[PDB]
Amino acid sequence: SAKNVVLDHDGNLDDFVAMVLLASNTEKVRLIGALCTDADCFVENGFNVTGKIMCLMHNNMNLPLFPIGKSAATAVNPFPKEWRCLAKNMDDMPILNIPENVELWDKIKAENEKYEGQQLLADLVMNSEEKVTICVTGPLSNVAWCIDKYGEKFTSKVEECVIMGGAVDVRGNVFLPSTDGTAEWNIYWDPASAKTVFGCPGLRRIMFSLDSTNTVPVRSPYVQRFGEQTNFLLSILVGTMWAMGYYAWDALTAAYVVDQKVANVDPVPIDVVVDKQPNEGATVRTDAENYPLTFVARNPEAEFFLDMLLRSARAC
Amino acid sequence: SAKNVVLDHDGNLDDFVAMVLLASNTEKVRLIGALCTDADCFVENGFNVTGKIMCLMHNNMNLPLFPIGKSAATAVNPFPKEWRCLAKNMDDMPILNIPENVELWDKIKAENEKYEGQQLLADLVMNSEEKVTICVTGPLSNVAWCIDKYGEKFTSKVEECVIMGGAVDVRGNVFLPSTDGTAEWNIYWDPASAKTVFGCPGLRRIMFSLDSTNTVPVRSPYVQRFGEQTNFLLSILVGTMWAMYAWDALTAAYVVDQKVANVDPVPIDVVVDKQPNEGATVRTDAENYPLTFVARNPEAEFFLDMLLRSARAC
Ligand SMILES: O=c1[nH]cnc2c([C@@H]3N[C@H](CO)[C@@H](O)[C@H]3O)c[nH]c12
Ligand SMILES: O=c1[nH]cnc2c([C@@H]3N[C@H](CO)[C@@H](O)[C@H]3O)c[nH]c12
Ligand SMILES: [Ca+2]
Ligand SMILES: [Ca+2]
Repeated sequence: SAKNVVLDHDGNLDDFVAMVLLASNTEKVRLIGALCTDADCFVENGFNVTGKIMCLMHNNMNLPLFPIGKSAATAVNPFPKEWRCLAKNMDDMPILNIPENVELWDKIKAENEKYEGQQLLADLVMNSEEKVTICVTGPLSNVAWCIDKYGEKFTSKVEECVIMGGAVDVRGNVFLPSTDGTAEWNIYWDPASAKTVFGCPGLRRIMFSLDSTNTVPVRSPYVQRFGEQTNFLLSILVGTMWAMGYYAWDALTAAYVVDQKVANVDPVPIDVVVDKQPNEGATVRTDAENYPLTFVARNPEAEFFLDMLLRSARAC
Repeated sequence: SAKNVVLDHDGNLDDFVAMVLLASNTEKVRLIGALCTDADCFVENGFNVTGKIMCLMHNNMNLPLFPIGKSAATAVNPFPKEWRCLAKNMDDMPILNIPENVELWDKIKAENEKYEGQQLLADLVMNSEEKVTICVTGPLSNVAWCIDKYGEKFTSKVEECVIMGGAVDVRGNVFLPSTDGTAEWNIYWDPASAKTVFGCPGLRRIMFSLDSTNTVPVRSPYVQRFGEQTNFLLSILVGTMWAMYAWDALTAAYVVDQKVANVDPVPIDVVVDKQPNEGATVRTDAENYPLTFVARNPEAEFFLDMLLRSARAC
């Protein structure tokens, strides 16, 4: 009884760990598509790594193929050049370049190159028989576009939108000379889109803000445990990615989609600062009457998540 | 018969690929030891990666263990912190943390933690029955130290010093506000030590300067070829390191097989003052100045195939 999930990511290392988490848990998740945004990555690399990962999994665990599209979304405020992916680095990793897998990817690559990521998101949600859960690990530009373009026809088909983004009762992570450090990168990348998303009535939202993700730092000892599973392709993959502060922001978010025990949620009316102020991009509690609620993750089960990841990485 | 070789490195990615090359070619190289310098890495991480690589190999093919020492050499001009952390990353790679191998490392770690890199180098060379080839892939502080402390007693025991460093007819790679870009990093890190080494009489030196290493850039299509060999631990290791020029690897390849390149005798001096061209390796006309055999036109394809083949040792 797996639910349909679409992954809307921006190709960084944790976006790919999130992908593995979602794809590996076939009992709970049926991954029907993914789109990559040119934010915290260079979209072509992110697109290719997504396909290489999908093909490796298809040939080793019977994971069904799914469409992958590149989003045309553009930044309001660009991610730092440095961080913009080791996705280029991941594209040359040996584990993602096994002939049988690379050959299959090259066979279906052309048709996926044809999709427009944003439309792909809209179509997968609207045309699916059952409702779709959207896992957003990059900026909210794509979900916002779908809301602006299809409205209720889109939102009514969304089971829930599980979002990695924001900072509610803690500091953010955007520290530039012109910012005060209260905003988080995914929101800051496109504040207006984030606002559209958080204020959309009739869209159920689960939000993994830094309040919860801060409890899961990526530490060496834990990362080295993937060394106990080198006979599993997914452990070489996940371990290598994490081997390269840093938190499992996107991974925690995806873990929740797999099993809601990862964390409890509490309703909070969320607005986003779009003006060019030092706190531009901040997700704040609004007093507006009848403002829609967003379910913010709290007290995530850290141990549970970490063990879930290590276990999922033994899928194949 | 294999020749005795000691790897004197500073823990960056190519340092480790060089180590794999030397270690995998048991027919040509008998790797009797290694030392790690806190230069292009943080020594502790460099130390641990060296050990993990050695134990990974020892547990999967015939390769005797050898002593690994931490050098106490300190920089004159440090590498940008950015590159130094790469050893930390490799230290957490899954292929280097397989339990049986880590346990082996944990088991022999005590014996190795007590060595002083510079002294271990002096000892391995001088106590060897045959002469020893030194493969230097980091700064020349350690060889200089041995020369400074033992002179002829040390050099007379060196078959040859194969060095990755300098730039002769091409531009360097040290681009900083205070420099003019004619210098190469390994030399720049410690110019004085380099001067002692390159001006040392009775020391045969083979030098892989940027002039030759520039002709072997690390390319994606080639790096992806390791994906054809995932059944080999060494291919997972090498491909992973190059995915995230082959300076040091070319230098070690030469040690395995000198067919990697022809060499030309050039009298090489080093600029030591704190000027913009500090650390540059410059040709000198001084009478009776010692010669250094500078590598030229390295066999690129031969080198790329040797590495691919070597990565299939296990
Ligand atoms: O230092 C960093 N390197 C790479 N990505 C991120 C991010 C990205 N932004 C989100 C967390 O702020 C999350 O989706 C992650 O992929 C924040 N900081 C870094
Ligand atoms: O951009 C870089 N990343 C990592 N290492 C180096 C080096 C180091 N210095 C030597 C080549 O200049 C070589 O031993 C290598 O380990 C130069 N540039 C870089
Ligand atoms: Ca992300
Ligand atoms: Ca080096």
